[PDB]
Amino acid sequence: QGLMQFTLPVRLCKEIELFHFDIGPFENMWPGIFVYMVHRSCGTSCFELEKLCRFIMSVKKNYRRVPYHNWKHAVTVAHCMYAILQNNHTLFTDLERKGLLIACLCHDLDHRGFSNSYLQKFDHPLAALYSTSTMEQHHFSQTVSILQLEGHNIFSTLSSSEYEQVLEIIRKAIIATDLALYFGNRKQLEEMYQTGSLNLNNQSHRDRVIGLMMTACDLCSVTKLWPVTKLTANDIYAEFWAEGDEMKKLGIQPIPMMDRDKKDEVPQGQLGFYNAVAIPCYTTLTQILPPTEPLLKACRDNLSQWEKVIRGEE
Ligand SMILES: c1ccc2c(Cn3nnc4c(N5CCCCC5)ncnc43)cccc2c1
Ligand SMILES: [Mg+2]
Ligand SMILES: [Zn+2]
Repeated sequence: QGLMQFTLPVRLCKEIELFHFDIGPFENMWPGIFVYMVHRSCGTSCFELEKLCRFIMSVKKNYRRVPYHNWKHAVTVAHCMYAILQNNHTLFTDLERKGLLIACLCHDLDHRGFSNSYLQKFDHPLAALYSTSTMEQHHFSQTVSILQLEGHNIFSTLSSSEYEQVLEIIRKAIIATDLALYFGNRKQLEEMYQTGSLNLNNQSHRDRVIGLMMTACDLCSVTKLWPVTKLTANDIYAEFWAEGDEMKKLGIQPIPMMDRDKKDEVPQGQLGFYNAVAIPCYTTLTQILPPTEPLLKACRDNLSQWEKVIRGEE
């Protein structure tokens, strides 16, 4: 029917509302977690259940078994968007609620565990098709593909216009997950906020703010309980070191972040990353959207955990 509420066990029903929720090690629970979130974030109405499930499963099929950029990441990034949307209920459009959780689930579709840099140095065909934001244009493209499979059009109820608006929100959202673009995006959002020019009625300004949300969900492994934060950092380094290995195979010394012989330098690299990227992201995000403050506090706690690791205090 449409009298078919999804529900979660008590500890999950309560903790899922919190920014620092971990979706856990039971792969088979993640789909239902996503639907739960769509239904609460959007409504039981916004998507035909049978179509949703078929889409979610095809998206899952199209994530690979890489250590980090995998289906678990997909659903983790959707959950942080869910927490932001639920703490800023009245700021977002009907179309924005629909399209943003879907953008997040799709945002790393068919990722191979290599940076856009590697694609470019290897001379991968995707580098020729898409010169900038290489994987990000691929992920958008794979999303549109899965939307076009029979029985997969979860947007079928929208008007011709709604449809192009929602697919334009997803495309920008997914493009924004390219961290090379984050720096300029946040610097402009910072000056807009501080000269008071920021105006959520300017589509151009919304666009930037959704981009920043996108970066903030994407990095949300820096906002978890220390033991999640630490064990997730291992997964991302396993991709970085394999890429370092492949750079070496093309005859290129990798940066030390990616050199698995320079493992000692992880803790100081996380510091640099928290200082250069994460802290500034969640800072500007908290200024624009005050109820997202717990992501900043959690990030700062984790920074301080990484300083303890350097000081040999663990
Ligand atoms: C720009 C890009 C990377 C930089 C790095 C590399 N670095 N380290 N961690 C990450 C990362 N995750 C988020 C997920 C969990 C752990 C951190 N996502 C992307 N790049 C990362 C170090 C210093 C400055 C940087 C500037
Ligand atoms: Mg990505
Ligand atoms: Zn991602």
